[PDB]
Amino acid sequence: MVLSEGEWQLVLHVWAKVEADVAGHGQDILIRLFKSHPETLEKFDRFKHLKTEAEMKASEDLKKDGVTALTALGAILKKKGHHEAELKPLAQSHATKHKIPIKYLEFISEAIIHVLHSRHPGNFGADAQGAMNKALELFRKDIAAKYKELGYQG
Ligand code: HEM
Repeated sequence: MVLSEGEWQLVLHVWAKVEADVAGHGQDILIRLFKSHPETLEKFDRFKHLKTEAEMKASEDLKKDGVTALTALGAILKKKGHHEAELKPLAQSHATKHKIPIKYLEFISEAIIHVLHSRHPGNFGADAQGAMNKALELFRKDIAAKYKELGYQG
């Protein structure tokens, strides 16, 4: 699959707004993920013990991981599909060290779309959401292919 330049522009336009507050979006996205799919929280040994949203909002460790995740995703999106080099180390750590199934990448993709829809209605209309979904689908498809090559695929 391949996105058009127009689709990439819609993706990068809303991402530019996300970059105005990376830490804030990072918290919102991870917390959305953990509330919608509690099982994903078990993968984060640092704060698997958090019980409530209030505790999650106060966690500096969660906020830092959110920034790290979004910054890595932003770098990938900015490559507009030419992200082979960026995906290699990410695929290896998440497949071999963290053991993150593709299902969880789908879950976080859903959280990203939910938060952008909530915080940026003016720049996340139907066409923009479709472009973002297409970009995330491409990311998941390529990461899944790498998982397979690495011996994980799951
Ligand atoms: C948007 C997709 C994601 C991106 C771009 C991303 C990016 C990153 C980055 C850059 C790191 C630090 C370097 C590394 O270990 O590779 C990291 C660590 C990690 N990621 Fe992801 N990640 C994503 C999704 C997920 C998901 C869905 C989970 C599991 C629910 C997850 C769990 C972890 C864990 C457990 C760590 C290690 C944290 C620690 O113990 O310090 N990641 N991720």
